[PDB]
Order: sequence, then C-alpha cells, then structure tokens
Amino acid sequence: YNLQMDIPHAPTVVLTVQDLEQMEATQYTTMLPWLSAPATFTGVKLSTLLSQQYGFIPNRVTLRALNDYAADIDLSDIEKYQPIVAYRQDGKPMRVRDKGPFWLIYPQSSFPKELNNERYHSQMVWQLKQIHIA
Ligand code: NA
Repeated sequence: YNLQMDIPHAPTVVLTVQDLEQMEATQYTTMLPWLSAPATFTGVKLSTLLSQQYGFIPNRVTLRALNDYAADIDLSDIEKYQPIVAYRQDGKPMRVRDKGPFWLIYPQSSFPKELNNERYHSQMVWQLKQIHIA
C-alpha cells in the first residue's frame, strides 16, 4: 500500500507512508461530506511532494485510487488551496481498506463556497496509490 509516482525522464518512485512522514508536515482541520464531525488531517502538501519528486509543479496531475478511480488536479488549485496528501486523521493512521493509507484533502472549511461542492469533493482521492502527469 504505497504511492507510485510516475516521473517523465526518471524511474518511477515508490514512496511509503514513512517517506511522507519524513517530509514537512502540514495539518488542516475541516469538515467534509464523508465525516461525522470535523477532523484534523496531517499530511504533506501535494505541491511539496510533486516538486521534490518531479523537480517542478506540473500543469495537471492525475491521482488514482486502489479501485482505479482517477481524478485530475490543476496547478491553480494546488497553488490557491494547497491540498495535502494526508497520512493521519485525528492523529491516527488510516486503515488501508477504508480511506488509507493516503487521502488527498482540501481545507474545505477554510474556503467554504469555493470548495464545498462536487467539483472539489471528486478530487479528494482516498486509498491514493498513483500520481502521474495528466
Ligand atoms: Na470531478
């Protein structure tokens, strides 16, 4: 249950949950449609993860889940809202058969009108296992 990142002119990198824990941590507290109460997520900013593995922030990346659901994320949204690849919810790891080990989280509660809609909910890929340039 790792995170495969496809790199254009370099080998595909396989990141573990430990690899993300060793990167700069960001925490967001937010409500989301799948939660019973707001939760605090700990993760690495997608911008940080992409720059450290691609050496730049691409125009658009595709995130793919365990079940092959795929969603695209745009540079503008990465810059404006700074979503995180979460690896911890309320300080605990997320079970891999539920939404773990990785879940793309936007800080919905910090930008309610912009983010609380299906346009952004559909980008919050849980059981995240692959990233590639779109
Ligand atoms: Na969508």
